[PDB]
Amino acid sequence: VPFCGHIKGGMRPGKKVLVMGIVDLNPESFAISLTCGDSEDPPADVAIELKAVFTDRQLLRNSCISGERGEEQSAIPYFPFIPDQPFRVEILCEHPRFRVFVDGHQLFDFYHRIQTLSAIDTIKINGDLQITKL
Repeated sequence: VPFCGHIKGGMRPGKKVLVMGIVDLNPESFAISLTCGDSEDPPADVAIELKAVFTDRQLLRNSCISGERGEEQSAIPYFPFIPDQPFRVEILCEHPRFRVFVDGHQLFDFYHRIQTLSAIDTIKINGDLQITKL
């Protein structure tokens, strides 16, 4: 059962989504996604999915439109999440892309695949973490 939070008005240039939480002691993974609506059984389209996989220390990004996954991106300077450690994730919506910050610094960009930004009105979170803010 994933957490779903509504984002009134959806995304738009300049809007920033903030997620703060604490990684579990022996995490396997977690995901933070912005989606269109919060439907689960017909999964709602995912504009951007941030998936932290601890075994490989990878932070994978992708989208899902009509069930089709896009190109998976993984390039990062370092894996920012540490077991049992607090983290801050901020997703800034810019015209051509989302710019993602972790603990206050830009880590990567994710260019828009789902073009109607206002339809991206849901934040979905699930996995091995405890959400503390937003």
